Amino acid sequence: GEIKAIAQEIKAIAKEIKAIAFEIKAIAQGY
Amino acid sequence: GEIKAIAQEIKAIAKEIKAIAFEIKAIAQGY
Amino acid sequence: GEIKAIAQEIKAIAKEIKAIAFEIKAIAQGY
Amino acid sequence: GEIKAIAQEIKAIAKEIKAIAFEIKAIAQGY
Repeated sequence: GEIKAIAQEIKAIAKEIKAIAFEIKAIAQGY
Repeated sequence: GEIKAIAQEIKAIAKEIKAIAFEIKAIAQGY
Repeated sequence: GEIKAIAQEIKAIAKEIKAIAFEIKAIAQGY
Repeated sequence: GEIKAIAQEIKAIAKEIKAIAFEIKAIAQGY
């Protein structure tokens, strides 16, 4: 399941990105 | 799926990130 | 080649995201 | 690859985005 393992990692990174993006959005709005 | 399904979930998240990136960009420009 | 087509779309979106991210970074630094 | 290769290229780009997101976050916080 190599391709699934990589797809899994990608999905995990993508979720981190999305979380960081909302955090940046909040910082930007706050100032 | 399985890997099609995961690919579609990644694609959905990537679309969300892109949307939030555009929002951040507009907020950052406005200020 | 369904899975390749979706992987292709994902990669294209990811590149857009990365471009928008450098743009936001430049706006943030500029102010 | 092919789809493994594309998956690895997506993963690399996602890592770059995440890195730039952290940079943006730090810049935005600092100011």
